[PDB]
Amino acid sequence: PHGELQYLGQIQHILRCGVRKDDRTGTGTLSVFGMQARYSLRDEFPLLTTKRVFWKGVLEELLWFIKGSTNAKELSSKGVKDLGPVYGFQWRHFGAEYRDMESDYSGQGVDQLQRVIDTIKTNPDDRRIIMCAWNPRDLPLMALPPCHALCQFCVVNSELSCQLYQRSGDMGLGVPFNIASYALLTYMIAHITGLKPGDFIHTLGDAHIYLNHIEPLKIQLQREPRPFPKLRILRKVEKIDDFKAEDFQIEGYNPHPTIKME
Amino acid sequence: PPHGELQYLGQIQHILRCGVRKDDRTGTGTLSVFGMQARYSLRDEFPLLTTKRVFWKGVLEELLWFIKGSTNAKELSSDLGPVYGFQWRHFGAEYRDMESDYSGQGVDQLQRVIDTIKTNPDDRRIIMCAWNPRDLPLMALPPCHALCQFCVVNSELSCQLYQRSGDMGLGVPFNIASYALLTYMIAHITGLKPGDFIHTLGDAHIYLNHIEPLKIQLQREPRPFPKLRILRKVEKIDDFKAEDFQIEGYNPHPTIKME
Ligand SMILES: [Cl-]
Ligand SMILES: [Cl-]
Ligand SMILES: [Cl-]
Repeated sequence: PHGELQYLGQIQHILRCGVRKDDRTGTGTLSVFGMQARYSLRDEFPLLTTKRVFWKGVLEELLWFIKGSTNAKELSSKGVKDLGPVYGFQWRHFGAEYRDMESDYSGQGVDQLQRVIDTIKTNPDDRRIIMCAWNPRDLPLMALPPCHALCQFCVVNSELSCQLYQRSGDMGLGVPFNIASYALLTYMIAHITGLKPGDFIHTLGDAHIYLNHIEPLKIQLQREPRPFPKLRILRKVEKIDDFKAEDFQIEGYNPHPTIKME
Repeated sequence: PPHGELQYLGQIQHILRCGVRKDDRTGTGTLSVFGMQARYSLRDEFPLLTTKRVFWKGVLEELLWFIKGSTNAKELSSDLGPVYGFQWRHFGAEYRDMESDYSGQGVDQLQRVIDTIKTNPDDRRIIMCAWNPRDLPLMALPPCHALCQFCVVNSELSCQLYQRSGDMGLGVPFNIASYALLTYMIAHITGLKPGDFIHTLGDAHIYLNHIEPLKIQLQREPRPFPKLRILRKVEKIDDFKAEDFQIEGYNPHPTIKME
């Protein structure tokens, strides 16, 4: 049974049973609380096929996260179209006093990403191989604000798995993109630690669909998934920071047409 | 609808069939899988498991002890350092002695969850976290052991517990009851009806010496879940006492000893 069927099943469930609800913008959503799906990474890559997912943006934004940048210019000029302490800065300089987008951060804060990599290497049985990220807007809001998302990695025999917990997920636009991003991150980490990719498990608290996305998703629901493509890494790479876009090749990606979602 | 306990029994079976033999922090083996989730309705029933007798008195008593923020082993019987309770009520405050005065120190995560449900029922950040105390001196900014996310839908309150690892034999049935209980308490305080308790795990493991007891537990048919009654209108989370709670129609199979 095709992994994408979980995603399509979840969309349908929210359309049928979702509760109408308002969020921080004046846009309506349908909402359900608590979801989980498991995508195999073993000889395949969960880049969704019921619509064309913008792979180049996934790869480029992730590399941008990884180099710890807080500058929109470094991502725009790659063709994906000062951001403050965004996810990337938190991954590489967790808990450091944020200055400018070109200040010197070398070895300040906790490098959560290198720490995940080091722990996989020093204790593959460790149940604490965890990275967290905060929505930057929460940071001045209150003392000790809760994280927006966390990733827990797990080594089982020679396979590396990842579970992403997000306190809320945009099922229409954000989720397919994130399935791809964190599956890619798992491939990168597995590669660097000499492990094979296992599963990506995606878990949500608030799983919502925007009202203006209902019609496109209803049509997406009538399309049959095609076998997932493969991700090939073209070069032995030894450090997370050494990966570049050209090291990656998606092979056999055969998707249905792009669906625009506002 | 199918019985909620069948999720737990299915998960036990799955770990026995497909789980990987591993080793945890101690010299005891486990069978283990990564990533699990179950959803237990709290609507006119309470998910206290029936395929074995769960020690309800200990669930209730330990939870009240967590809630009053105590770090004293004696107060529960019948100094642990900054255990789960202290973190719930005094998050981030420098822990010292157990008889020390912790008033207005740290963040009261529990009261904050209660206040947020009251000030913004749509908020997606109604979250509290707890750390294994042993991790605290191990490294800088260690990750949490567990998190609870609460969610108001119309007038129902739901809770999702994420634990980075769970003992499926001993710890899970007990935690299902504790966090379902906590949701009932918070729902009561905030004028809401309990909704769902969602239990999500990273490492879900069974200790090797529990395999035989669980295999036997797997042969037992769940009986309908009991109800939980709260016996008086209670105003604040700190005012609940053991005698305010009454489990009704608990009809379980016999105690299974595990350890
Ligand atoms: Cl996309
Ligand atoms: Cl028990
Ligand atoms: Cl546990």
